[PDB]
Amino acid sequence: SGFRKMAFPSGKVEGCMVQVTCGTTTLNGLWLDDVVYCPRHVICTSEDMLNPNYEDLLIRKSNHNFLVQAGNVQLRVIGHSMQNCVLKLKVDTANPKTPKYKFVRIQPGQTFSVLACYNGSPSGVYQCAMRPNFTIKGSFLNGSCGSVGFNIDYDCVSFCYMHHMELPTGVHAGTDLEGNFYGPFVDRQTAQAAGTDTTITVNVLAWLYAAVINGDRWFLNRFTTTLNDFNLVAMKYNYEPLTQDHVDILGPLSAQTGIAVLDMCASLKELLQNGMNGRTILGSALLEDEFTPFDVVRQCSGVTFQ
Amino acid sequence: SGFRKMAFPSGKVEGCMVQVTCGTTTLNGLWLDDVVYCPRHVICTSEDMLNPNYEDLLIRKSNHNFLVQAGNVQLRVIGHSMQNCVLKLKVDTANPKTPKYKFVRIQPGQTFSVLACYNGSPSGVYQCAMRPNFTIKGSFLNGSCGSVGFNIDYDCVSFCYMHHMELPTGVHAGTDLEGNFYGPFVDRQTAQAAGTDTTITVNVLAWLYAAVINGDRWFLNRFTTTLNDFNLVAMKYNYEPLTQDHVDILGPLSAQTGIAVLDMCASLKELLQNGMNGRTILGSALLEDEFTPFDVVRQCSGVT
Ligand SMILES: *c1c(-c2oc3cc(OC)cc(O)c3c(=O)c2O)cc(O)c(O)c1O
Ligand SMILES: *c1c(-c2oc3cc(OC)cc(O)c3c(=O)c2O)cc(O)c(O)c1O
Repeated sequence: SGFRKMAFPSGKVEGCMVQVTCGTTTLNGLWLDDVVYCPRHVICTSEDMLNPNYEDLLIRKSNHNFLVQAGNVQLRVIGHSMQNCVLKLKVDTANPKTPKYKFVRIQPGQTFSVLACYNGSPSGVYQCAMRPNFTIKGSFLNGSCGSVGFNIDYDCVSFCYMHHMELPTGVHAGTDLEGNFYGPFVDRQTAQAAGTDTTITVNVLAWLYAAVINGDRWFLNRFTTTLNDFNLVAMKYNYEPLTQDHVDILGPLSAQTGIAVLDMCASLKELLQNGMNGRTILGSALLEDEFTPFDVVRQCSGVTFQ
Repeated sequence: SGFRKMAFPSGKVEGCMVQVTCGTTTLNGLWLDDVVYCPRHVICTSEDMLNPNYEDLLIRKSNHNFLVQAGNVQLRVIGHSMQNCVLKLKVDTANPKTPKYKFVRIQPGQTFSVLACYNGSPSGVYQCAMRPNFTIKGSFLNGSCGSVGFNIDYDCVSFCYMHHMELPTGVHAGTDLEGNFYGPFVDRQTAQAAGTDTTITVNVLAWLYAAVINGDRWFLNRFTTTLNDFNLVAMKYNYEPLTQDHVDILGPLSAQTGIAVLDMCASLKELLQNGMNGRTILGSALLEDEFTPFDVVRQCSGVT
């Protein structure tokens, strides 16, 4: 038994990571078919950080100003263009390791794996959630910009995130693979409020179901509640409101454990109002919100990939 | 910045995972050069589980009793032998995806990544520590037997663990890649005690340094302690005793942060005696012991 915050196997994404240099800036790019994707701030200099005019900066660049290196191989750049906040470099060779892939824009509270890379070289992989305020609590040292987040379905990689920046608060912000930021953020070095973060309620509930499946039961209380009553408590404790859609995706776990969703909500309500009293759940003293209901079902089912 | 429990990128190991079937038992194997490694209990039947005589059971098997599938393609087994608790199936094809590799036996408290596989296919990857009692806290679904644990040094994979069994407590036990179990365990379906686990003190200290590097400094004090005095407290809270070797390996973190090792020990001593009183460290309400000093340095310096 047990429960780990597992990441997706990263091999299919490892084969897509390249290094992109423009001027004196070097970061990570994603090479799929004959296109390399990377953050457009690769064209900034240290003098351009506070408010770059990306259109004017890019007009100064030609194809030969972009150095793209895949391992030891130098790729020939035959076109460049900007799509929102992502630079797209057309190269003259398709990546022979291109997996089946999609570009997806995920919802706040959904999870994905990040392949943290530095200067084109994979460093580590970890699983995380897109916070309700559209930030990531990652591990991104300088040189990790352009690292990507993804999910896998059997043999198809769904890319959902590209890392662009660390905010002054220490949290991380990025885009989908069409270059549109998650959240209100812009790619310039300024103070930017992320606004109130909240706890992903449906994920906490899923993790409580995981705990029951692993043999925990001390927090199962004698109460039930209603959706409206629970959401009164959720808002008081900066938890995301629960919808019937959330209740529906919790259905499989409720069926397996025999614990009606609103009963588990009542037990979560008691934990929020009474605290943990020094007790742990799945070894944790805080409530965990980086497992989606699907994540729990996958691990409990031993779902595998190519 | 930020600090995550990162696993190694799994691609080099993914290319080595195969499916091994003997009779009606199917589990994971590791294909390196022209050898496939898997737990020898693949040759057990349901009536063999309580006390298998593996030498007798293997004698009844020939090469054609082993079905190895790599992707959609059957590999021809041309030889078989038992090394301690691992079965080595010689195949007629060298794995073309064999990475540079070594087999290593790790120490209790060291960390590695596990590629959790079922029936030859990966489910996910996670970072873990070998507990001081030589067990592993793994993923949920039983039957990932033959999945491996590893570290990567640039392009070279150091395999250190093969999963063999879940103990009745649910924790995982396994071998090195020469088939020697970590801990006292045997590959039989019997009640087996793992004995007292302890917290990996040198790892907690490393993680406290990681917290200071990331801006959490509230637990620092200017109290002095000695190794002997610290260990008096650590033993009371079921922490592993700290040795001079442990102090020595924390040196690089002391050197980059400006916090002496014994100063961090005095900070941990106060944390154990006083508790955290509702405060968190790196977002955690409990002290984390699954980062080695080397792990912290790697992550904080961006090794790839
Ligand atoms: C990552 C970065 C990198 O670049 C930026 C650019 C910004 O505005 C143009 C803002 C911002 O917050 C930011 C970062 O946080 C950040 O990490 C820069 C360089 O040179 C490299 O190599 C990265 O990997
Ligand atoms: C994993 C196992 C598997 O096998 C064993 C065998 C044991 O003694 C012979 C003991 C033991 O505790 C044990 C396990 O916990 C365990 O998971 C069996 C099968 O069939 C498959 O497919 C595995 O992956």
